[PDB]
Amino acid sequence: RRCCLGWDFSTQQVKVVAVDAELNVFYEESVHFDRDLPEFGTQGGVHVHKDGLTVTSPVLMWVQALDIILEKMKASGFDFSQVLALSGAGQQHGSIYWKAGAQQALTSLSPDLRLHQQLQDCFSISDCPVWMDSSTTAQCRQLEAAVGGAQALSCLTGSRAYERFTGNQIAKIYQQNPEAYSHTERISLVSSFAASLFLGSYSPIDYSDGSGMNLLQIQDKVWSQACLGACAPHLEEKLSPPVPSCSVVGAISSYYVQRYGFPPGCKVVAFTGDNPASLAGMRLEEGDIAVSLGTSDTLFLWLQEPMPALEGHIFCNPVDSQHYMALLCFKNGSLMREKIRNESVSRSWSDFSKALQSTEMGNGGNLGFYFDVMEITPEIIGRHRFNTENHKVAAFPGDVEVRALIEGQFMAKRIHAEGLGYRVMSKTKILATGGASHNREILQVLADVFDAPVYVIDTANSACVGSAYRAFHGLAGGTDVPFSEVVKLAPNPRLAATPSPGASQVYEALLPQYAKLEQRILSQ
Ligand SMILES: O=C(CO)[C@@H](O)[C@H](O)CF
Repeated sequence: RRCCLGWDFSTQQVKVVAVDAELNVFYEESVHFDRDLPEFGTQGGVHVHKDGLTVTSPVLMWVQALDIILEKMKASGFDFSQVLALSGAGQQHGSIYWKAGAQQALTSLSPDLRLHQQLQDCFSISDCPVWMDSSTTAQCRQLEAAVGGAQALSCLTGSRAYERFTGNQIAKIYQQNPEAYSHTERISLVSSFAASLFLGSYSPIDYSDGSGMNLLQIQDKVWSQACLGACAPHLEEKLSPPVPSCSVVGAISSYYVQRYGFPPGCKVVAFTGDNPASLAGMRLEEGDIAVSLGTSDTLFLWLQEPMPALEGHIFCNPVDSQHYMALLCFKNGSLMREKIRNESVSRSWSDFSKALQSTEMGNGGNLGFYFDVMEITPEIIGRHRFNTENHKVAAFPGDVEVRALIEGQFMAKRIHAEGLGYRVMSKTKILATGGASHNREILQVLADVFDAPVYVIDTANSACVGSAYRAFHGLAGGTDVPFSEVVKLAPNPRLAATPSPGASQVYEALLPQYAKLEQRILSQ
């Protein structure tokens, strides 16, 4: 049983899966930060600072967690001699600042000691900013002004300036702690930091996670000189050139060979971000989209031809370096669905389903926008309801309300995805995951709106699994072969719904009416 390992250096834990060559997951293990390393005093794996905006994690907690998990695997009897290759994912945006002289410690690791003990003094910043940090608003505004505005930055990097994006965090560290910045020889993302631990030398950053920094020119796949210069000095030499995601960055360090019994030929495939790795785990191809339903709803799009905007995030594609992917986040998700269920259908998901069954596609032309909290895609708040003559109304009947919510939420996902360059194709598959993916009637509206089949998939280990798939892709030929042909044998998702007859005719007319009403609300 030969295998690849798929790692996930996440906010709350370090996780690993072992996938065999038939692409079956046969082993999983994890180390949970608060529970297993309580000495760091984290909550949710992070430290929220007094200001309520600065959010960090101690770098050495992530190092120590890797030591614990490898020893936990050993103690369970995991056969490391069977590992042909490995890759992994990192929580996006988060950064590691390596102190001058740290690569000498990485390259001289002794198998008799743990990583934590040997890399103890290798970091110029002990508390790493993570994806939850929102303390860099001034750096965001300065970065945008320096390059010609929010739209100019997005065209260049796939996103306007976001507080959590790495370049804004590097700028804040350079401004507030210039001494630590001057003593930093290398800056890694969580993904490339974790790859560096397995190599025993610095890994480059990949194109895909490299796209979550407001630094990489996504088109030319080179660092933007204007973005680098607007954040901190000598930054390019600290980052090193970025590489295609399907790159063998080196063999595993002899440290792991001697300490754990990994074979010396075990290959380390470039790590990537957790969202890009989940896209690989979900096996999205051209024309596909995944809908992650939850407290926030997240759209994962494949993009051949990107159109960066003031909303969403375009990244270089992890499984096809010539194309792209995008994330679109919706703040009004499951709480909004639960509130409408409670108000209109007697707190019953069954009556919620029956309201969708008992109403026609297009809802008689009744359209609704439901934003009890300020929405981000787009920036609107309030509930806004319109009847078949496009007149604003105060309320709908209960059943109409349920369909207006579900049908509007899915039409918005389609409209905002097309704003970034996405187009439904004859090959299109829609993948759905999360709480609301357990409701057939909700998934039917989704199938009708996009005029494409919907499949349900469990994604709890999507980043791990996607990483093991990418490791297998590197062994099966890398850039010489399509990722999709390597993973064709992986488990297929179950088909949940297919568009009803006439759905295309209904939504071809209704989608432009919904988009016009959205623009009407934004302007007024
Ligand atoms: O900030 C995010 C995406 O831009 C998150 O999904 C982090 O990757 C979670 F770790």
